[PDB]
Amino acid sequence: KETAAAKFERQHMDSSTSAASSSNYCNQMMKSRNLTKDRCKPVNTFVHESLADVQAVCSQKNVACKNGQTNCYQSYSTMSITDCRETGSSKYPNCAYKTTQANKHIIVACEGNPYVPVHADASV
Repeated sequence: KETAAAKFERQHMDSSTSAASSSNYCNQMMKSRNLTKDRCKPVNTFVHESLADVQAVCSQKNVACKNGQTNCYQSYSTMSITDCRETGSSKYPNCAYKTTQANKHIIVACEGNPYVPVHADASV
């Protein structure tokens, strides 16, 4: 089994690129990060910042999570991110995604020791 921290890293970290400069970015990333196995993950965000920068959010602005829990944090600064969302033409195993690059504040849920991100709770 994958640890919560490791899963967050695989699903949401992409520090190798400063931004998604192609419409095929999501199709490639969703496939390579294994998010289209057995089924197409409907929505998923990738953050283009260092892992250290994202982990640091766990000690930044404490905010409520969508579910009401209180272990969520909002990044003080905006970050380069790419949102991936299935398109109408998407049909597993032939998943299709729209790539939307943007700069926004990320919101993550943190847990453990070390206290690190374990869930992506949107972005502002």
